[PDB]
Amino acid sequence: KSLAKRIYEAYLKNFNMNKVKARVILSGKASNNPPFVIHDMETLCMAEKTLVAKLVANGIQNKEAEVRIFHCCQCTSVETVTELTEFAKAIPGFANLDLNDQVTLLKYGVYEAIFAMLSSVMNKDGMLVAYGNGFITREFLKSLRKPFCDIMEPKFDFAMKFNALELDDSDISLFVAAIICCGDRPGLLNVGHIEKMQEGIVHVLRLHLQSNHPDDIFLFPKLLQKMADLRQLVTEHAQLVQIIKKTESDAALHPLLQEIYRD
Ligand SMILES: Cc1cccc(Nc2cc(Cl)nc(SCC(=O)O)n2)c1C
Ligand SMILES: Cc1cccc(Nc2cc(Cl)nc(SCC(=O)O)n2)c1C
Repeated sequence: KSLAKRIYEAYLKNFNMNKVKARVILSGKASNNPPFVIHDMETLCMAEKTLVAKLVANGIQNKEAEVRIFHCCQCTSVETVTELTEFAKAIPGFANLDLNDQVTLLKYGVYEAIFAMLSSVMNKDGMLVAYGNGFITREFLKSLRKPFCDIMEPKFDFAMKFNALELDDSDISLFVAAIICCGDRPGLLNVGHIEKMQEGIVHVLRLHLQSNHPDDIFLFPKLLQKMADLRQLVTEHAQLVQIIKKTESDAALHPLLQEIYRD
């Protein structure tokens, strides 16, 4: 409970979007600057005009939507990986890890953490983008050509099963820290120091859930399973991005993300 509060602090401090902010928009007004809704190329075109005006002047609307939606995804992945880094530095004992240990835990935990947190900004109909000023629909996303249609569906699939657990952000902050401090990660130099960390977070997490959701007895074991799915989800996800990199003409990877995929 003592450790929990600081992780819940670091969580709120370091992420521009959270479940409360996201439901505020997904649930309704949001009376000022309401999300643009994106269901087709026309509204996609409308949103770019408003939001990324510099790009539109640069001629991006000549490119197919599959590629602009994909480059939009990378930019957000890059925003979040930066936020995930600053968040980890605020988890106790993380800064004290050897720097190669710090670099390693983040290489493997971020896409798992990204996908878990993505669930907070989704409902069955769609997901928020552009810092809450855009809402792109799941169906427009399925409308897109292969392999581009295949990226978001597995994550929408998880989000509904995940959002159904009805976690609050205090839950999610401990959950995201635990993903990060996994000691099973390859290439670690000081595994005991790190396993020692995971042992701590998971205790407070087991304890917070017990208090936060006294009614849901099976919630904790259910969450541990959620961690395994994300690894597979991330593994399958990686397989898809490799297919796109070798295959699609304008699917350039961002350099930061390219560092993530080296192993
Ligand atoms: C969902 C959404 C909201 C706002 C703008 C856009 N269009 C974008 C966004 C980004 Cl980050 N990049 C592009 S094209 C980039 C390039 O020429 O490499 N197009 C999109 C796809
Ligand atoms: C918070 C948020 C909302 C929407 C999209 C994303 N980034 C994603 C999500 C998914 Cl399922 N796929 C991609 S493709 C490029 C990449 O490998 O980061 N990018 C993120 C990080």
